[PDB]
Amino acid sequence: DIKISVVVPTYNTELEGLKNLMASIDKQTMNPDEYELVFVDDGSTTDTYERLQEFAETRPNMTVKQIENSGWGSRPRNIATKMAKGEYILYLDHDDTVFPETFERVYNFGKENNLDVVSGKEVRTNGWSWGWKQFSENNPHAEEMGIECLLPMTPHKFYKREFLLENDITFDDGARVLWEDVYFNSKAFIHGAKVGILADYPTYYWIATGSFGRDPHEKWNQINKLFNFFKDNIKEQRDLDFMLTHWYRSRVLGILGQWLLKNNNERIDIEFNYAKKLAEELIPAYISENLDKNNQVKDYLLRQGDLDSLKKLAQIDAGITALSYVEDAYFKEDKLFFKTSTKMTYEDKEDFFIEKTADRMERILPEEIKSKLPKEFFDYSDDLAEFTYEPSIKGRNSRATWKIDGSTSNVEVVNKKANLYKIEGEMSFSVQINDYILDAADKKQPWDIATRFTGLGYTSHRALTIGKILIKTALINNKTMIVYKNASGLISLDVGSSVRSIVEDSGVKREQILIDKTSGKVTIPLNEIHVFGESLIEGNAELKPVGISDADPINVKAKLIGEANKARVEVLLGDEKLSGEYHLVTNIQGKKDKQQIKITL
Amino acid sequence: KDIKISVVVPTYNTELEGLKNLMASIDKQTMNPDEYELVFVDDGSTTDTYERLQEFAETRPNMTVKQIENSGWGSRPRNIATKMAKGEYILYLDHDDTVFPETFERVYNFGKENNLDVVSGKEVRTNGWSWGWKQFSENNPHAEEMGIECLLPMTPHKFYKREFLLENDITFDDGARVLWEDVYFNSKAFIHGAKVGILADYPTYYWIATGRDPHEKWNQINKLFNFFKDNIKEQRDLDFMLTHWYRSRVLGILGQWLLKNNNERIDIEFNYAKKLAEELIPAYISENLDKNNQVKDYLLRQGDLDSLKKLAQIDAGITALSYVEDAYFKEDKLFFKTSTKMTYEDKEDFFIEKTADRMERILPEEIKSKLPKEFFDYSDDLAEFTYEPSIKGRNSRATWKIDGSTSNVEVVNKKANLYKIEGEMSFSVQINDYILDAADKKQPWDIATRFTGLGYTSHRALTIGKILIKTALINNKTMIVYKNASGLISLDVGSSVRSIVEDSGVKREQILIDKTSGKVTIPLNEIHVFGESLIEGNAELKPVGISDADPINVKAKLIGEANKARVEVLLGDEKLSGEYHLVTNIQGKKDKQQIKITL
Ligand SMILES: Cc1cn([C@H]2C[C@H](O)[C@@H](COP(=O)(O)OP(=O)(O)O[C@H]3O[C@@H](C)[C@H](O)[C@@H](O)[C@H]3O)O2)c(=O)[nH]c1=O
Ligand SMILES: Cc1cn([C@H]2C[C@H](O)[C@@H](COP(=O)(O)OP(=O)(O)O[C@H]3O[C@@H](C)[C@H](O)[C@@H](O)[C@H]3O)O2)c(=O)[nH]c1=O
Ligand SMILES: [Cl-]
Ligand SMILES: [Mg+2]
Ligand SMILES: [Mg+2]
Ligand SMILES: [Mg+2]
Repeated sequence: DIKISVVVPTYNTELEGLKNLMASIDKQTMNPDEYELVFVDDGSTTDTYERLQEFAETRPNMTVKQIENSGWGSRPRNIATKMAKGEYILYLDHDDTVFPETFERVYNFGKENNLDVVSGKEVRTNGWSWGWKQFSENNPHAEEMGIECLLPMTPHKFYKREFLLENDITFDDGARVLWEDVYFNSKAFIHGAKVGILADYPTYYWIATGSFGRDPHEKWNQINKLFNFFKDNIKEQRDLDFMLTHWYRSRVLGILGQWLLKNNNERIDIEFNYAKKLAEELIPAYISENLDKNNQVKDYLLRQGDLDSLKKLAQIDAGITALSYVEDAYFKEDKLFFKTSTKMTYEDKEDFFIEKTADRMERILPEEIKSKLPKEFFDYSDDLAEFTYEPSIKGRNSRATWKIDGSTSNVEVVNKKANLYKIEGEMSFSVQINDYILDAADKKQPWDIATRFTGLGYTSHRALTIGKILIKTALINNKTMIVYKNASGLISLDVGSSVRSIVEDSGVKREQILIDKTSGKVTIPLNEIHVFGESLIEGNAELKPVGISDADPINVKAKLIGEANKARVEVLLGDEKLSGEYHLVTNIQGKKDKQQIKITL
Repeated sequence: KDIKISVVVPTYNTELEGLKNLMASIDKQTMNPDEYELVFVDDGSTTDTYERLQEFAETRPNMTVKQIENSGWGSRPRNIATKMAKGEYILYLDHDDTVFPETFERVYNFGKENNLDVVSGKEVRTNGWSWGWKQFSENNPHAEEMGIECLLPMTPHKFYKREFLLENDITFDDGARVLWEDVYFNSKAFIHGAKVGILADYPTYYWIATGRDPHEKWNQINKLFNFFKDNIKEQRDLDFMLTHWYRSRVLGILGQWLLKNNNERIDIEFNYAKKLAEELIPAYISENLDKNNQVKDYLLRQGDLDSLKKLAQIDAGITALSYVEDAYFKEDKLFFKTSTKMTYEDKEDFFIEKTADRMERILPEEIKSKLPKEFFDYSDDLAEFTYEPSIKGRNSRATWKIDGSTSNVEVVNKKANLYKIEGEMSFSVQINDYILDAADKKQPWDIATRFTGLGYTSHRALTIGKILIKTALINNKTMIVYKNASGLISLDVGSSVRSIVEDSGVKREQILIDKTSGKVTIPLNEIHVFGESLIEGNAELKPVGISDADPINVKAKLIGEANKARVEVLLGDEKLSGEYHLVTNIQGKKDKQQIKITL
């Protein structure tokens, strides 16, 4: 009885990525006799198929099959699905990895709620978020929210196999199309799939590694295809209007902003006319009535054919952002506290302004463009209460991103001079690092802090920064922690000495080093460090006689102790016979200090 | 004819291309060549520098070339060239520098009219936003009345009355370990009563930037301070040199220098600095200093290196970057409104803190208790802020203060008892103020701002975040203020970088083609037109459709009148029919408007 079948379409697969894929399957906590691997090679011209069979030699649950080159992964995915026999199917691409507890957590969640689709938290290499809104909390009855529950609509979810077969849900083979996973997930929801969102554990790592669509005529052929599919197949009004709104905003209106400043005039004219024709033919007017002000402006000028005004608006909007600065950062008890501030600016320089005229707060525009727009489309008066300001964290090893919960933030619209108003935010939050340590590997990792600011239609998710020097250490319940300004001026948090030495960053009270030569113990107290709870981290140290340049290191035991709000390194000389002056270098958790410690024995 | 100027150049393995540029800068001098002489002394070059100098000497009757045995530096060849010179004034020109075209005439006339022993002419350096910001601000033919400060910066690149140097036996030190020999040279000129003039309105000398032992360094520093104390007689002059050099070279290692050096060199130089302060620097000197330097003086004498290192980490990154709040052309000038604020690395605000009626430097308690209360109390310094604009010619490297600005600096309660420092400024650029040589008419100009307060000095390029491109045609000057690729404010005049047609845009539907005269008129879209302007150019035509177009060059013309600008293109002997590509080329800059016209 197989719980999970992993479908992997391969073609000229990079072997190192394939090794990492197979490794992440083997590390699954689930019993290997409870899942199967179904590999279908899509006519790889390299030696991937022979390597795939080689992997299957020592794995009885792995099936490999060769097919004539299909061109994409839709054909091999369908073939593997028909020959799969597991209760749930994960479509895993040949260059991605799975987290070690995914199979168990996803299946238990799925079986307990009789789900047809488990949308588990997906992780990407780049960016400060992925599925920020959808992966916010676990939802076993996610389909009640509508078709939005399946976003982001990647195929890297777990689908009940019997549900796919029963409604004949397959990938578009013999049809090269764009966003085939949008089609796939839409058909699943159209057929009434019971959807569950598993948000408290990263399940899939979609890795960035580095042709179809590039061409503007092919791209807008696929876009007309996607929108017609929405209009022809989605029968729920709420679901149809969400998909129309979401894809009109992101892919159609999405070229009428900064995209205009990064393309040549030939491509702009070609894609602008496609967008105007698609808006008129497929997008009802009520769709834009529920868009933000700046998108309503873009939709109005698009349907007027006013590309020149859109190009001008893009120059005006170029650079609007919200960067956060650290106002204060310190450890308290078992947590790290932050106070941050931000304000809307151009490129983190001069303030971004809105302007008050009579009883309206208006976007600042030249008179030439305001006279072409409906009065309400540049009146922000009703949107001044919709700002959000939140902190987030990202593990530099795992690439997993999380919102930091419990934050307190406020955003004010402030009159700076005359009738000009700026937008200022202040926030305070704390990090409890255990909230984000889910696999053992997470305990030794650098973490990078960011902030997410939204308002007036703009989204700015950027790394937290600070100007002044910042290095602060903590020893909290056996966790070495170092918050610091990194080389890019951004805020990082080393936990477990993955990048920095806590002894080096804390300093040493060299005049307070104690040598008990009868007990053979050298006590090295740490200078500046926040100590909470009891800690004992075992490590080692190295002694070298001063002067003897090429002397062998004398390896000895050492342990970083946190006790009664103070920290120290105890070095144990053991059975070594020592006389004279020695260089002492501590090695806690793989990081050596640079404190130039010398002791006389 | 009397020799007005002797140019003293000590050469040693001179870089050939710079030697050519040096020769050219002297040949281009507006002074008649029979009124100056070139006195070159080669310090035993291992390259063929002496051979090249003689190839110059063949075609130059006023050029003297001599080779001595290597002395290790330019001091001895300078002194030898000085005692064999015949001119009234001597300039010490290094073998890798150049002189501006009108320097000899302006300097000599200024020195001869005012009977000056030393003419300190405005010097220009490759890097930085100022040089001699204070001293080179105004012309002063009686500058020695202000004291020995009138000769700062004390480079040797001034003009000295030859007989004055010879009468007082003023020479450069040529010893085994020579450092700051120009400081001694200039100081000696002042001690012997030199009449000094500052020529500030014309760049005279380009000091070009081209491609360590702590024990020796502090030996030289002790030598320099002892020279000050033993030879300077006027107390005002002695106090100035002691203050200036104590601040810059002794206390000057007690800030950010501590973060750029290893602990061994720090301990050597700190102990040297502490001995020098104790032995040579009287206590009243530091009473003349700003609060932060009084902290440094106090902790130095206390031997408290650890507090100084911690203060350096607290101070690191303090700056004041200016943002453009408004920029526009009005009449014949370009106007700016800017804002600034003291920050750490243009991020979070720099703060001071109010306790009782004191405005205190924010410091850890451990340091505050080790310091006299007055030294971290900014209360009496909160109106000592300066905030002014400057400009730099990117080709000449010359920097100037922009005059006429209005500014205001405020100490603002941000929250609680924390106060930030905010400035605002209005100024305008009259580009005529800075065009002195013909080359200056076609040049990119870079704008900067100078902020000082609480001990800090921040002179940084003006910046803007939003896209800024504005063009103007003002009395035959094409002017484009723009956010350059580094995000800083630049002013291109004469089309040295950008095309004013491309940045102004063209009203494609107002193009007027006239077959009778063959005059294609292309009006410009957005541009500030003031006065009348007429600039010659040319255009290129290509049949739209033909692969290798084999272009047709025709004469074009950019014109401005009645607050309007247009480009008139003349095809003359026309041989054209159908759609034809047209791109203009004004002042070597061609637009990218993709103009198509069908004739
Ligand atoms: C080119 C090609 C790929 N494939 C397989 C390899 C992978 O497992 C899978 C996807 O290719 P990758 O390089 O991993 O893609 P990718 O890393 O860019 O990932 C994404 O690409 C988007 C375009 C898809 O819509 C998404 O579903 C997702 O797969 O297709 C074949 O089977 N045959 C082929 O001929
Ligand atoms: C090395 C050497 C140089 N010289 C000459 C070459 C130059 O004309 C002159 C100055 O050297 P430059 O390479 O131009 O250095 P430089 O470009 O660093 O110039 C400066 O150097 C500082 C140390 C001085 O204090 C300054 O007054 C200034 O001269 O010395 C000799 O005559 N003999 C030598 O052995
Ligand atoms: Cl530039
Ligand atoms: Mg992939
Ligand atoms: Mg030089
Ligand atoms: Mg800033």
